[PDB]
Amino acid sequence: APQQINDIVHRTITPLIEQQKIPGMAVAVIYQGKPYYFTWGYADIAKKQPVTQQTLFELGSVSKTFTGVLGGDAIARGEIKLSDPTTKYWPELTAKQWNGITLLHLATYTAGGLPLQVPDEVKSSSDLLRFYQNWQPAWAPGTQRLYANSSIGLFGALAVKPSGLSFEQAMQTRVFQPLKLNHTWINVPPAEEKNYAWGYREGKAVHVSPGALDAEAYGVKSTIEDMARWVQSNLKPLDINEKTLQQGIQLAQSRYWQTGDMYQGLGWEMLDWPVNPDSIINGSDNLAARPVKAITPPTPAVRASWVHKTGATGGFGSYVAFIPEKELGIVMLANKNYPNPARVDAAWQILNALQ
Ligand SMILES: O=C(O)c1sccc1S(=O)(=O)Nc1ccc(Cl)cc1
Repeated sequence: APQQINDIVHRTITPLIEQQKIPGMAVAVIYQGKPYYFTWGYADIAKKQPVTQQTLFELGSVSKTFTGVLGGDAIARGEIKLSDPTTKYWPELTAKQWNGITLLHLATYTAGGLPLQVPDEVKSSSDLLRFYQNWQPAWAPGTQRLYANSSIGLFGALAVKPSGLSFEQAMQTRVFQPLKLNHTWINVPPAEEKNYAWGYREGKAVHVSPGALDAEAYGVKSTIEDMARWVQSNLKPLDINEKTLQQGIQLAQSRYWQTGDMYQGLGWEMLDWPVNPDSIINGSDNLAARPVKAITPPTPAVRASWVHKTGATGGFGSYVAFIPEKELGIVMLANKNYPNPARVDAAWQILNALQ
């Protein structure tokens, strides 16, 4: 527990929790490949349960990094190809607007305007089919990026079809188990309920509600220890023994499209390191439609990158960022959804000091 790490973390996070009124928080800093943990406050205010290294937090969109990597693993296994048309894995999707929309477009939010959220009205398989069949794109595929759960959520669901495994089974067997993420879940089991923190929205305790493609877009819950391990795995994929998983991690950090100074990966988003903090901080502020330049062909994962992902739910706020070249990373999990810029700012202050 180097004093430098202790000091920068505490000096940065304490003020943050005070200003944002965060009930509880966990932070992990990966320095030279090793993890250091920090916790504050409560996982359950009413029951006075403190946040610990075993507390589970809802990751929200950070879940998309798991989906991107699982998809990458499927490509490495030769089960799917990002160049495959969406209809190859969903024959029922016969509507003409789908011609030319590939799994790559789904995975990177470039299908042409798929909506941010799948309608809360969608509550069945036929309902989901109708939703996608009736969706009218605003742009041709591969021209504009519009962040969307309905886009990467569908990618995740189709990517696992060849395996015959459910999305949860595939995630558990192909990603969580190999990486020893034994306290990371799509559905929190009863055995872990005691560790599942409550999220707080306007002072009320809340957990994420069920929704279509929730598993694929925002369904993961994890501990600060497992997320530290997730960061280490993504920082140094060559240390991973499962060949297709190592390759899937590499594919998820490849640069497929560029918008401004950001590059879109599978789930992960990247910028060249060194980065202009104002670029990532103001850049993380909440989702617009932005034209994209295709990187043809995609650039394999660049070590000198600031790789990150912000995530939230009604009652949680999370952020992950790492720099492969420096063997440095950070994970910030909180049970209150606070402004993205504040998370990025604190994360940059910490990593910049340690770099
Ligand atoms: O996680 C995020 O940051 C964002 S941003 C826009 C959508 C998302 S998400 O769908 O993945 N996460 C999310 C956020 C709020 C609620 Cl109530 C439920 C899920």
